[PDB]
Amino acid sequence: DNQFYSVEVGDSTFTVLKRYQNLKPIGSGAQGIVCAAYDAVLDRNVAIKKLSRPFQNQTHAKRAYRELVLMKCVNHKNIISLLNVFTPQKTLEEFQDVYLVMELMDANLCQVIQMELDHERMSYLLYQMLCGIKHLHSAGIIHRDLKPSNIVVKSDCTLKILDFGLARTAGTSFMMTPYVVTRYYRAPEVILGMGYKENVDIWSVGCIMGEMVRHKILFPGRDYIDQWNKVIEQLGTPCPEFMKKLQPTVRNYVENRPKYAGLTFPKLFPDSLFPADSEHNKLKASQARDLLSKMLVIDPAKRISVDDALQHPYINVWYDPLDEREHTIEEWKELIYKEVMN
Ligand SMILES: Cc1cc(NC(=O)c2cccc(-n3cc(NC(=O)Nc4ccc(F)cc4)cn3)c2)ccn1
Repeated sequence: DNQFYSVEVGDSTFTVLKRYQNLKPIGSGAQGIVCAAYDAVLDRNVAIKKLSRPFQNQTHAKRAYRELVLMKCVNHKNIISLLNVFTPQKTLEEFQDVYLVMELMDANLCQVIQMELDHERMSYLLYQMLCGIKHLHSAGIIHRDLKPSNIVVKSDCTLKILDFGLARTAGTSFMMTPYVVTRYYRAPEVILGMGYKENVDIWSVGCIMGEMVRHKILFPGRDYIDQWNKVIEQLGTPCPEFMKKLQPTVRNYVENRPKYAGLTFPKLFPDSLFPADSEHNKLKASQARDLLSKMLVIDPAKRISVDDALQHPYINVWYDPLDEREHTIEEWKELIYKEVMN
């Protein structure tokens, strides 16, 4: 008799619309609390994400509210499209949880990274990541936090970006909850608070590509100290021109780290990491290495744009012809609720 029904999945209760049946947890990855389900109405398999009391703090609130707003005003095949948004709660007073529905994909990008991929597959994932990022950039969306965990793929190698990243005109805080923030794919400008342009997300596409070839996180670490050491340890200390654009403090710290000449890209990503059996693969390896060498550049002023990357011989083959201000818990609960209810 209720339009909704509850089911305990993993550890989390899922009060969902009776149309969604046979709810199996994804776990990895997922991300947050994400389910697989069969939509009776649409006759297709969907993925259901539960946002638990998202208005509980500024961090959770700003992200949920901005992603909901942006999921509506964005339309691309490599960007998250919502099939449904709902709340089981009947009033603004009763409101607790938000449920976002999208099509079911088959894996996240970390899983795909672990696999031995060919140049056909590899350049197709990379073309799509850049297509998505180009679309976000045109909508005035500079991600800054692109990572494989928030990227999903289908068996046919079709890719989608699930989030809209770092809140422009913010202003991040702490988390009283136990969850890891993946910083490994963030651009040096993010690592060193610098001010950015569109190609801040290219660094991210270079870390991912690098990991597809190496099968190891390129610049790991506990924090930006550990991390920055690995960036300069491999690509070498940035040129004096880069230092000039830094804040006086950042500049002082950066200039005072032991200097490194840096490894060359054939030594960073040797021939052994790539298929070599044919001439085709021999050519595709040097083309692959060239793209990386242009994406993994500390100084943004020198690092490759999204448009130039799509016209790179490795990628180009796939070409086919309000309101970041502070609010309260009550203020946020309303902004979010009247966006669910529209
Ligand atoms: C045919 C089929 C496919 C299955 N898929 C999986 O097991 C699987 C594994 C990892 C990731 C995903 N996947 C995850 C999402 N969505 C999200 O992670 N987050 C998200 C969800 C909804 C939103 F509105 C926004 C973000 C999609 N696919 C599915 C399982 C069984 N059969």
